[PDB]
Amino acid sequence: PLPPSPPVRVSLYYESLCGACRYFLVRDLFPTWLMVMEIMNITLVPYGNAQERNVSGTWEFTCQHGELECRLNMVEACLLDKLEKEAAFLTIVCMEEMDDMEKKLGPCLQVYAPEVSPESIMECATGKRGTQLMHENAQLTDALHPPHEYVPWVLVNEKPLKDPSELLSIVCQLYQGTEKPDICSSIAD
Amino acid sequence: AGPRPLPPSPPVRVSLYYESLCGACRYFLVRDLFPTWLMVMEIMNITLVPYGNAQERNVSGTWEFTCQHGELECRLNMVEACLLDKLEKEAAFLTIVCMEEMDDMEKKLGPCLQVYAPEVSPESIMECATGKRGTQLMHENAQLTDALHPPHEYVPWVLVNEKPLKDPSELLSIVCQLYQGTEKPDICSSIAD
Ligand SMILES: *[C@@H]1O[C@H](CO)[C@@H](O[C@@H]2O[C@H](CO)[C@@H](O[C@@H]3O[C@H](CO)[C@@H](O)[C@H](O)[C@@H]3O)[C@H](O)[C@H]2NC(C)=O)[C@H](O)[C@H]1NC(C)=O
Ligand SMILES: *[C@@H]1O[C@H](CO)[C@@H](O[C@@H]2O[C@H](CO)[C@@H](O[C@@H]3O[C@H](CO)[C@@H](O)[C@H](O)[C@@H]3O)[C@H](O)[C@H]2NC(C)=O)[C@H](O)[C@H]1NC(C)=O
Ligand SMILES: *[C@@H]1O[C@H](CO)[C@@H](O)[C@H](O)[C@H]1NC(C)=O
Ligand SMILES: *[C@@H]1O[C@H](CO)[C@@H](O)[C@H](O)[C@H]1NC(C)=O
Repeated sequence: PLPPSPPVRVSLYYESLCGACRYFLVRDLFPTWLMVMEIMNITLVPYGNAQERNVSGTWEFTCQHGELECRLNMVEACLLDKLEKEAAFLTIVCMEEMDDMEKKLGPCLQVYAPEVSPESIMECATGKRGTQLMHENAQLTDALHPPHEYVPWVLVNEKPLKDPSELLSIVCQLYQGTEKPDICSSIAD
Repeated sequence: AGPRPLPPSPPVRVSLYYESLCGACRYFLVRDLFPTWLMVMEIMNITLVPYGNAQERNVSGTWEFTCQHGELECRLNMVEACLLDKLEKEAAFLTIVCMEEMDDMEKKLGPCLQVYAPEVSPESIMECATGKRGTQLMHENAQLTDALHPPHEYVPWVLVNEKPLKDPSELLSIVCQLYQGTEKPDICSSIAD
């Protein structure tokens, strides 16, 4: 009868090797979450500008930045499937800020989810589960209305965000609770 | 100050005087200072000083320290002082932030180092923290904290261009305001008045 105010929903449609995607993830989405996580519900969709083709009964993917991007996309899809939400977010952010992403999977996992082996993540990423997860991200990305014009494509309560630097301000404004995080009142107009 | 004939605007200087096990210190470090840096690092110069409310005593030729949260806090303070001495600035900042958000900090030193400074072994850091270098580094942090004018009334004690910051939630807004450059990070114009 009197539920708490709902969090602001943010969706990121991205690809692992897109420069603007990595900047927004690490220097916009992640720090905003660190500041106002209590009023934020983030969804990550690694697929971006990839393309998918049914080749002999199974889905195959082509990525704008090559096979490494397609493989890293599937690694992160498997992280989102096998880890708790916060652990997967932190591990993916950890990787995306690194020069050699594939080779930091183990170290980032050891920090945020040491109970999950990197080998089990790679088995998913190179196996049928990773292909199934990537196909689901393909369908989600294709269902965008309007379709995405570029990556990163950011939705805030299902509406496309045109200026990513406004993320923190818009999340604070859209939150319906009267008691906001202290940062929201500092940046308020 | 260089270049000297048309130099770029200087960054905003931020100092954090803290102790490793203080709850308000860890929140401010991980959920205020770190994300502000992630947003506007280009206009920020951050200094970390691990010591906080610790106390210092010369007992028979060597400095010994007592921490409000016990021996574990004193040991973690010296680990982070040694990190600041042995790693590059950004790597030390990232490693310390990585540790301070964890439940078992001592056991995350190795893992956090493997992410941000794999060339530095945790064994070499622990040798420093438990050796003469860690004691000398901690004594230097004691002197810096004691030199605060005005003296700190609590931790975390945050200085923005050498002035105490009383509302930590205003950090991002104040850093953006104090920066003298005409071209600011895009976030600064979004939160601008
Ligand atoms: C943050 O966003 C996600 C996705 O919007 C939320 O997860 C979703 O939570 C709802 C529950 O209201 C799930 O809907 C369905 O609920 C019925 C029970 O009424 C249940 O029988 C169904 O099996 C299903 O769970 C929805 O599936 C679920 N979506 C996903 C991908 O898990 C989440 O609740 C939000 N978190 C917060 C704190 O708001
Ligand atoms: C961020 O803040 C620190 C501390 O204010 C700055 O480091 C300091 O940089 C100056 C030189 O730029 C050093 O002082 C001078 O060094 C020269 C040698 O280059 C010497 O001839 C002078 O007599 C004087 O000693 C100073 O050692 C150094 N202080 C510390 C604690 O490292 C740093 O430059 C700032 N980073 C920026 C603005 O990007
Ligand atoms: C992909 O190939 C096989 C049919 O041989 C099957 O899994 C599925 O129906 C096909 N999907 C599409 C869109 O053709
Ligand atoms: C600490 O104690 C020693 C005694 O061996 C004394 O000589 C020295 O002056 C003290 N060090 C200081 C005050 O820095």
